[PDB]
Amino acid sequence: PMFIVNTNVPRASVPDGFLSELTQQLAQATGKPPQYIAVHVVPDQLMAFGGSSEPCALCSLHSIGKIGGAQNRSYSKLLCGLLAERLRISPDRVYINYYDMNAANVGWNNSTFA
Amino acid sequence: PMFIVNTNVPRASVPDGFLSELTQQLAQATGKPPQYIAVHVVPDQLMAFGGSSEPCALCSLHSIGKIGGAQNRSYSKLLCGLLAERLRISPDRVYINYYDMNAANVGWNNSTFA
Amino acid sequence: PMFIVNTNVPRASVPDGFLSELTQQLAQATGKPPQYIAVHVVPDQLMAFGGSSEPCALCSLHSIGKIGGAQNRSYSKLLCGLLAERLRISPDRVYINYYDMNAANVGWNNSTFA
Ligand SMILES: *C(=S)NCCc1ccc(O)cc1
Ligand SMILES: *C(=S)NCCc1ccc(O)cc1
Ligand SMILES: *C(=S)NCCc1ccc(O)cc1
Ligand SMILES: [Cl-]
Ligand SMILES: [Cl-]
Repeated sequence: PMFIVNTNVPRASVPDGFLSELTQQLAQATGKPPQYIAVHVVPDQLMAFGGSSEPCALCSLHSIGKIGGAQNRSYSKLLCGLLAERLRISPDRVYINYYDMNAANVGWNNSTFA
Repeated sequence: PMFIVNTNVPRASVPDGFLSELTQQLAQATGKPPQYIAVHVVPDQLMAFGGSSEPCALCSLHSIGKIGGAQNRSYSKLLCGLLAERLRISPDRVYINYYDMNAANVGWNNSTFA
Repeated sequence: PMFIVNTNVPRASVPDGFLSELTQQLAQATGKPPQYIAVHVVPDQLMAFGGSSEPCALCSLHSIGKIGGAQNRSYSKLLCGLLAERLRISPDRVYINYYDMNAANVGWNNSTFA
């Protein structure tokens, strides 16, 4: 998978080790090798959630497979947990968009995964 | 819905109250409660539209339902109108990508909307 | 099409002509006039790829048509080639997500392409 977080929380509030923690937690949650996992954190963003500029986050998880009703609930618990714990963002001010990608629609190293 | 706009217009050109207006107008357009609407504005971007660096924007609207032929035309008129009037971006230099999300693929508050 | 690249490469390492080069090369690759094509480059990002913070890129290509198994394999070579030469990114540290958009879900100039 690849995971992206966009947040209005300032850069300094992102803990050293946060990217590594996301990488390892996603490897465990998906059973994928950490070697292929990509993570991306974007702080200091100009955002509102419900018209409020309190801490919030907009996220996405793209994966080839391993996306579904029950799996997505488990990811959401895991990822909101991390965002609460590490960035002090309330879970009800987080959206996570899940994308089940066709392998032919993911390019890597001069080809696709198909 | 969640609405993201990326633009090369500088931050100083984003008027006070713009995120509030987007929230309010998207609530009216979709009939959804403003309390659930998220908005994200990213100025000062390195962008080109048709090989020109004149003011432009690339946007996305994700919604669970409320996405379709006529609805999307109505959203485009609204949102291009706002980008023109408030950010001084010509409508012919705006793209907006619309996404109809399955509730099972949207995480929020430690769970998903499924 | 529209092309977005997010990268941890610093802004000063992004050549001034990169957006125009991408525009022109994509126009040739897709058979579309360059005036239609939009490009967005986001440097200085906090990213990890396989647990490493060496230069990397996460990209997307959206297009109305011109997306499919063979076409995507070809785009991947084109884009890995440009990112490798101009941004000095190893091609095995690039992901490109491909999206085939419905014309009714792409807004432009107060309307949609449908
Ligand atoms: C997890 S193993 N990610 C690496 C493969 C991948 C899957 C989905 C997308 O969009 C990019 C890369
Ligand atoms: C508008 S009411 N948004 C809240 C629900 C939602 C819909 C779609 C996505 O991607 C996130 C959240
Ligand atoms: C290439 S000709 N792009 C212009 C039309 C377009 C296609 C797809 C998306 O997402 C935006 C614009
Ligand atoms: Cl699976
Ligand atoms: Cl086609």
